[PDB]
Amino acid sequence: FSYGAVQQSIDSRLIVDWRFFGRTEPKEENKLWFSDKITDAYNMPQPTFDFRFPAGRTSKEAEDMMTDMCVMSAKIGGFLPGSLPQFMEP
Amino acid sequence: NTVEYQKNIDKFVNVIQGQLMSVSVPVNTLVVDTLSPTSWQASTFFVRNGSNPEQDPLRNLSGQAVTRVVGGMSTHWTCATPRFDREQRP
Amino acid sequence: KYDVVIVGSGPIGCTYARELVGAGYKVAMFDIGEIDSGLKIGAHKKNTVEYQKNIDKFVNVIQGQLMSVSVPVNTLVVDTLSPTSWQASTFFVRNGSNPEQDPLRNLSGQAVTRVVGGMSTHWTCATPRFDREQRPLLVKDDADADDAEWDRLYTKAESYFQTGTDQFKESIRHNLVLNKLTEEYKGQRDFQQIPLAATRRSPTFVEWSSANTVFDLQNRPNTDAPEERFNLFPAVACERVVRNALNSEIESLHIHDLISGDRFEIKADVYVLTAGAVHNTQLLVNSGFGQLGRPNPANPPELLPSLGSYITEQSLVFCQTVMSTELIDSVKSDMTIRGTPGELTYSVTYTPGASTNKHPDWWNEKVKNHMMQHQEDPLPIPFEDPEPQVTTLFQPSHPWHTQIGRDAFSYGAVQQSIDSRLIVDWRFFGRTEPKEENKLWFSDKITDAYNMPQPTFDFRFPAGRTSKEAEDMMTDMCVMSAKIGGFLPGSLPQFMEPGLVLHLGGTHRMGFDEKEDNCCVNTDSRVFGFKNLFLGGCGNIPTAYGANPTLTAMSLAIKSCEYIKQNFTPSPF
Amino acid sequence: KYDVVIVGSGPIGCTYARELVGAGYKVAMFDIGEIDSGLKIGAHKKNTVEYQKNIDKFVNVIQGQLMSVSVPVNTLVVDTLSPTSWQASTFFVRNGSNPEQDPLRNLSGQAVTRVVGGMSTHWTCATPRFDREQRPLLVKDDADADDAEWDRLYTKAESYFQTGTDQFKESIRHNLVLNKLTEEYKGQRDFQQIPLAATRRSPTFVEWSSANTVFDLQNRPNTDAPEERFNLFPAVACERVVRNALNSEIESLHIHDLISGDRFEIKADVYVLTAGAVHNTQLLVNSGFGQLGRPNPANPPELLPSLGSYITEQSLVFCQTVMSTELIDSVKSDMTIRGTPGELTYSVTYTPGASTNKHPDWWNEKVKNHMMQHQEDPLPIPFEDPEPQVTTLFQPSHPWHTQIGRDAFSYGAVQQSIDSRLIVDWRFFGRTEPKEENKLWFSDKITDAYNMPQPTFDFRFPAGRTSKEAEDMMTDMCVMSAKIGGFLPGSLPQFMEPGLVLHLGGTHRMGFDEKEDNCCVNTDSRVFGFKNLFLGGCGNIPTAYGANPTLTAMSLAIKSCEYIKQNFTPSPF
Ligand SMILES: *Cc1cc2c(cc1C)Nc1c([nH]c(=O)[nH]c1=O)N2C[C@H](O)[C@H](O)[C@H](O)COP(=O)(O)OP(=O)(O)OC[C@H]1O[C@@H](n2cnc3c(N)ncnc32)[C@H](O)[C@@H]1O
Ligand SMILES: *Cc1cc2c(cc1C)Nc1c([nH]c(=O)[nH]c1=O)N2C[C@H](O)[C@H](O)[C@H](O)COP(=O)(O)OP(=O)(O)OC[C@H]1O[C@@H](n2cnc3c(N)ncnc32)[C@H](O)[C@@H]1O
Ligand SMILES: *Cc1cc2c(cc1C)Nc1c([nH]c(=O)[nH]c1=O)N2C[C@H](O)[C@H](O)[C@H](O)COP(=O)(O)OP(=O)(O)OC[C@H]1O[C@@H](n2cnc3c(N)ncnc32)[C@H](O)[C@@H]1O
Ligand SMILES: OC[C@H]1O[C@H](O)[C@H](F)[C@@H](O)[C@@H]1O
Ligand SMILES: OC[C@H]1O[C@H](O)[C@H](F)[C@@H](O)[C@@H]1O
Repeated sequence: FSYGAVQQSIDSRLIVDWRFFGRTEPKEENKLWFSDKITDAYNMPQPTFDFRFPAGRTSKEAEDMMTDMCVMSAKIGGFLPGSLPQFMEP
Repeated sequence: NTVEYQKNIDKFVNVIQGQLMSVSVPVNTLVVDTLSPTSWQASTFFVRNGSNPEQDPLRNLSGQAVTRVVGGMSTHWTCATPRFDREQRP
Repeated sequence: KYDVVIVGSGPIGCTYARELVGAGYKVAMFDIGEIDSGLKIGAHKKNTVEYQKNIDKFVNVIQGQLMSVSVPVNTLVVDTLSPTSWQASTFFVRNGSNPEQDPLRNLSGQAVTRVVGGMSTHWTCATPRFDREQRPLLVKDDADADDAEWDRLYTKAESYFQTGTDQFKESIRHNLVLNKLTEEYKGQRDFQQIPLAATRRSPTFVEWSSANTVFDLQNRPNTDAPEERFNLFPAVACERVVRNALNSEIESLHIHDLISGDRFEIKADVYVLTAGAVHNTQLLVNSGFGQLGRPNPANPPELLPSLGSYITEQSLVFCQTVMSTELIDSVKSDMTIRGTPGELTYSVTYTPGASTNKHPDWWNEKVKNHMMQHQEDPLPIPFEDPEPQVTTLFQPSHPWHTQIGRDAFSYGAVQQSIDSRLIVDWRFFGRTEPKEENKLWFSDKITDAYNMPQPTFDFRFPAGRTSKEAEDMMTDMCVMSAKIGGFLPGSLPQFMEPGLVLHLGGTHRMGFDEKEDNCCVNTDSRVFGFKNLFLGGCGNIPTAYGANPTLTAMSLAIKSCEYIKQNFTPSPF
Repeated sequence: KYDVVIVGSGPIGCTYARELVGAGYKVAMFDIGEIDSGLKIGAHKKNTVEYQKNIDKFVNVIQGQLMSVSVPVNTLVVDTLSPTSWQASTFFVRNGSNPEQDPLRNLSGQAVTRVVGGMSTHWTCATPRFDREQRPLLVKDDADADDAEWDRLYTKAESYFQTGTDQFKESIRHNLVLNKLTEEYKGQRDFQQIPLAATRRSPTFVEWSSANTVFDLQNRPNTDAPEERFNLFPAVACERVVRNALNSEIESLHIHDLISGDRFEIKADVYVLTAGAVHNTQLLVNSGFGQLGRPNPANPPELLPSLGSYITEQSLVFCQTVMSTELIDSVKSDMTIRGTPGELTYSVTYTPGASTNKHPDWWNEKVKNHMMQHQEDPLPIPFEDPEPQVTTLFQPSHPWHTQIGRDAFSYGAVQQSIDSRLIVDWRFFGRTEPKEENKLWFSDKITDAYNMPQPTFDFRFPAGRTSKEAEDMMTDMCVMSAKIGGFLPGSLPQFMEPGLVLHLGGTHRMGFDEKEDNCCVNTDSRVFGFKNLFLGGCGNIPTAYGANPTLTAMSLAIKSCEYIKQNFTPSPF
């Protein structure tokens, strides 16, 4: 599951991917709900999210996780241009 | 699991992308101001292209997607199956 | 106390200075920007040896002094911030954006330049005349007298700018393109060099004209001009002209000295506003002309109800092409080649004067020398060959201006993989019908960087002829460019962002009668009702035009100066 | 005939002018570029009111005067040309590219600036001292005497540049970042303002220093300096110094006047080359020092065999962050808020002097006023609050320089969707071991735009410490930046193109003994063997350094001038 154009200029044998996954506190306010008006392609109530990563531990850990990936990946090699350290779309 | 995909693994991302249908796409507000004067041109950012007017673009899981095929998302998944430790587990 | 005060040191303000300082008036000029071009004040920034050796870097100077007029509130979604980062709940008013602006009815590319010399320190120097179809009338009911008057004025403007049509005549690429287009449209269209405000100094250096050419902006008296009186005051923002209670005369100009921070009033006999099509309108609105704030028809303006309405901006289409194989081969049609490049025996020859040759001897000599001296190079065009500067001017059957060549104002990353000698730019400029509904107005709440009412556009290209022509113009550029070569990937045919062209007109438009012609100044560029207030620049131009407007604006300024000299007496020295 | 001739009008050349014109020498200075900064000759281009109101446009001025040193032949494949377009069969030498250059062993970002004032007309003004670890010795075997000598020199250099550490002390954002980093590294690292060659004139205007600050470049004698003798000659390319047959003395400087085209010889008692780290080396090689052409060890140079070897350039890493929610909320920690924004009842208050307040009253007043006056704005930081200017200087345990704030030299499209007040830039600069194999050399075939031998690099970051530190530096920037906020998408942590940093050293390096220390100039910056030839600039610096080098180079120039004044007598006036 590559996230951008696959590069061809650096030998694939040298390339190592890094994915770090955080945990998220369950919060009442974070919701999946369904429209009473708008429908999806199968004529069913349209899904709608109301979501943010919780403040507090979830957010603190997510940024510490980012740092940890920078620190650990550096032991193997430097970043590949075009695949620099980033949060992925929610 | 085809011989062809395991000889051309960099092409498998296309199978994944081809069966991830976005759950909730907010109304688009990108400005295109280089249309030809003769082309039909919007006065507002109206509800277009199957977008969901209920969705707040700033409180979304924009990357959430669903797969409608026999086997579900297990026809494309990475196959990683760790146990949860106590801390993560109900 | 001055005889005349001029707001703005661009080429139109310098027209007024040239004429009035020369006529013995005591003149002051203010500019909100600063001296920026070297010791030649207000000169073209491209006239350095370094820029003419590195012309692809000049786009940076242009971009560095185009400050966007009206930027709508941004609504781009960034959803990959870290959870710890401060995150917006709304698309609030950020980064100096203008909340009044509808992003869909903008001239997003419109920009202004605040430097001594104005936009003439970076402009392309193209100075065509308008034909009758594009030009406001200066004489009613007498087409020959109107023609003779505009000829007189344009001739004088051409002298001030040092306009010529021959500076590129020794370019191979220029004449290659020119001749092919002449042959292809034989007896349907005429091609010539773009008329250019410039003087060639050497085969590799062109002294491009500017405001400095028109008037050198040195204070006077000085040794070269001992009986003249001129003072330039840079870093001075001019904010308002004060009207008498009769609205018959301006009594002072209120200024903000940007270096001390202090505000002052300046008295003169005559006031001239040459701050540009946007900033003249801003100053006037700030002075109680027109209407401040979002247009509201239920509240008719007291003065100049047409100010800021009927605005015009040109449609612009662009592409670049890579020269055809056939055209390249034709460059070397007169050569005989023996042997193989790089060997002792290699020989490229031609017979000078030979009646079968397609090209003149000077061309043939250049090509021969290039091929013998650079036997590793695969093209016949010399490395220092100047660019094309080609036009077919606006005509009823092709009602757009055209510039075909190499322009320093590149619109994207400059490519390096295709040889620059093969590349030809195409820019076609449409005319736009003046319509009341198309407006430049100024916020009564939001202010700009100089604490003045924030400019806001309400603009669309008119339906009907304007829109039909703009799309026909696009097609015409595709059809014509194909005669020279195919499109360069990365520069495919496209409309440019509205206003990028910077040919805005009609913001303080000219005509014979304020009411009947929906206008702000008369044909002496005098503001209706006011004895001593004159406006100069493209804002005056009331017509739909496709050609570049500056020469026309200067011609009107010349005529306005004739009026001034005939009606106001200079102080004794 | 002059007493002293200086090649280059950058800040190091102006150091020589300042010292020697002041000491009563008859001085000429040549610059290949032209006067470009307004009436203050050689001044900082960012000192206009317009640029300080539109700082995001200044990157264009920088880019417009960085001309790439060595561009390898391009091999990008364009396969979507029209069949009719002329099409290459090979990747031939196009567009001024350098066929000598290995694209994989380049400093592709290295660039040069040819304007009066040199790169000081655009620079950031950061002027840190080097600590012992980064600094060449000026006194052997006596660390205290070495420290005292560098202190003396740096103190004088700081006065010439008007270096200070307090210009940003009234910025909220500055102190927010500064204080958080101090707290987070409590007793492991020290933070302070970046020392900056600048003087604040108002809360919204900073007069940034430049070559003009060091010496105003006005010709002399003049009314302010009636007994001084100085002439500046712009648009003059200096091409060679002529050696006597003994290689003990320079006899003339050969120049090319770019405006007439003519060549001349200039005689002086003393010759100083301050053309920059690249162009000093070019001129010297063109003059028979070092070795012309691709290095060939089998042909040992006659003179200065170390010239062009041991070159150093810094690794540079960069990112931007978006301020944390926690830091933003902390700005308004002392406020009590009642009511809701936008209503008649809304009230933001603090108690001045209250001992429980976290911030001084001036901060609290600013925040109170912003929140009450802009109740639609969601942030507590005032709109005109200046940027951070934060550093933790190089130390053995973190051997890189750091600049944390807002830099006018943006590296990509400037984003508009995140509020600029939230954005903080991070630049970490590594030191590079000097290695014989790392070279700047000059082609014996290919020439540049001024008809001089074409510069070519052969460079890689050394294996071992340099490379280990550069990657540790990257990590350190990730770790430290995270304390302030997460990364800005579009500006994620990255190494910058080699040489973009423009901190090139060691090209004509300094030391005590030509042979033992593999060097070109001694500690008076005198070229070994030559009584009257001196070199100034970062090319002198022989050490591995991470901090910005200009202050150090100026300090060496000061010392060189002491030598000159002690050994050459000025002509009588
Ligand atoms: C797409 C993706 C998913 C996973 C990974 C990688 C990629 C790119 N990797 C991965 C996963 N999980 C792991 O534990 N480890 C890995 O390495 N991914 C997620 C995993 O793929 C899912 O968690 C898993 O399949 C969930 O299984 P499930 O609960 O059985 O759900 P599925 O979505 O797979 O299948 C549901 C199914 O029902 C259908 N459908 C949906 N609506 C209806 C209605 N209304 N009527 C009838 N049928 C319905 C779908 O069509 C679908 O087939
Ligand atoms: C930027 C641009 C412009 C032109 C071309 C190319 C580029 C990239 N090429 C071109 C042009 N026009 C042509 O006819 N042919 C060409 O090939 N371009 C437009 C041309 O450059 C303008 O039409 C022309 O300068 C207009 O002259 P002007 O009416 O004198 O106006 P300027 O904007 O040049 O100067 C006005 C001036 O006043 C100042 N200022 C603004 N506000 C104030 C206030 N409030 N107080 C005091 N001073 C004020 C500005 O700073 C400026 O210098
Ligand atoms: C461009 C850049 C540079 C610096 C920073 C930022 C940017 C984007 N920031 C910075 C710098 N250094 C610091 O210590 N701190 C900062 O925050 N930058 C580098 C600094 O700008 C340079 O180190 C400095 O000017 C070097 O001074 P110099 O040794 O005087 O050299 P210059 O290149 O400035 O001027 C040399 C000069 O000579 C001319 N020239 C070149 N060749 C010739 C020949 N053949 N004949 C005659 N004249 C010649 C140039 O035109 C130039 O003006
Ligand atoms: O960007 C559009 C521009 O293109 C050409 O350079 C024209 F000469 C000019 O008048 C115009 O402003
Ligand atoms: O682009 C790298 C630059 O970044 C900072 O602005 C530094 F001050 C400067 O010395 C350097 O040249």
